[PDB]
Amino acid sequence: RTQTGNNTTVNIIISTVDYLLRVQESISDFYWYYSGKDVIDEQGQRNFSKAIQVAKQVFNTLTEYIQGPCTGNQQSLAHSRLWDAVVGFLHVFAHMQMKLSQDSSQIELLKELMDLQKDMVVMLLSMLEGNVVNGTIGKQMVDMLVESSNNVEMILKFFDMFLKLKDLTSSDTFKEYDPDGKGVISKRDFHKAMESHKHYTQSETEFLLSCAETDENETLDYEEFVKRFHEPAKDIGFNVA
Repeated sequence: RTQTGNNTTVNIIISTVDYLLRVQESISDFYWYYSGKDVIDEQGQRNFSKAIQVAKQVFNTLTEYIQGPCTGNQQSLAHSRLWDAVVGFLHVFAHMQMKLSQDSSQIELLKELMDLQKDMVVMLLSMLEGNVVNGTIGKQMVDMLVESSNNVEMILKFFDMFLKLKDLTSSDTFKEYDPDGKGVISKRDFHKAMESHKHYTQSETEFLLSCAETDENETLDYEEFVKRFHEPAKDIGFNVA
């Protein structure tokens, strides 16, 4: 951050944030390109993967900068342009989590993207390390959250839904719908089990049905379904909480 001995000092910590802001804008523009299109081709799915990997590495670098309660770097990031990058990634996550999850051909992209979300939340926690009551970093982060309230609301609804999925699958109704251990459960069976759950609204029901993938036998593997959707939901939700 500060080369004390040198005559001229360059803030590598802030240059990292500048590159993060540029790669965020690139990812956001590429998302805006693919949002209208129903399907993402192989080339686009590869470009997303490479960009997400780069952003993940940058987030890890920033986390390594700010951990070890390095207060100077914490304040530098707090007053830098990090907040715009984070608020853009929040929008990207909030909309891609509902776009990709519907289609079963971008599960790997969804995994990479929710890993990027985990790293961003980890960086936010590392910023919040060594906090004080009524701190400036807390003020900045709450202002960011207020700005991105809609995106965080959508993300939190997504996580609450896929965390209640576990209780739904642990319900006795589902246990008697699947007395045997195969678990390969029909689409209508899952739909009526959800209707019996009484914890899922109508819109939640259509979203689960859309995100639910079935074979030609019209029967679904709930074990793998709940794995894929619950486990990232669980860990990212824990970090957000």
